[PDB]
Amino acid sequence: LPEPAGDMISITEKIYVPKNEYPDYNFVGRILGPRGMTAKQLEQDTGCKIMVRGKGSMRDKSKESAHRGKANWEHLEDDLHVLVQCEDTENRVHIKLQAALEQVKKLLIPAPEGTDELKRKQLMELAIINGTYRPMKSPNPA
RNA sequence: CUACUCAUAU
Repeated sequence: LPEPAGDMISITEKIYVPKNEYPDYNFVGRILGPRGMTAKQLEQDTGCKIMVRGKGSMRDKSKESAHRGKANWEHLEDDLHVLVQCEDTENRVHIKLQAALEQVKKLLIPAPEGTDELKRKQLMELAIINGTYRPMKSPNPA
């Protein structure tokens, strides 16, 4: 990285999810991961702040909101999107911003089921965390 | 064994 500039800068980028090509995919679960752990690993590695929401944050479950209590995203009238905030000097705020949005885009391009182990391995640990895991079964055992 | 993941935030 280059040397610091004269003052601290702050900026953010807004990038919508390409879910119009993956209408059966759940990006909010892929970017945040189990218990939000993947959201915390991304924001510490890129040094940028992660933000994700859309019509996936709806509370149509009538007994559930899946977004932890109340929120401030207005009437959630917006589609699935990603936001990435960064703050540094005029010489480093851009390098970290561009690197952070590089990680999100590669997560907006997942693969079909049985070909994307990066989300199947998150679901195994999610199932140890809530205690609902299953060992599965197969015919003609032993 | 692909358990569907909810972390942040004007």
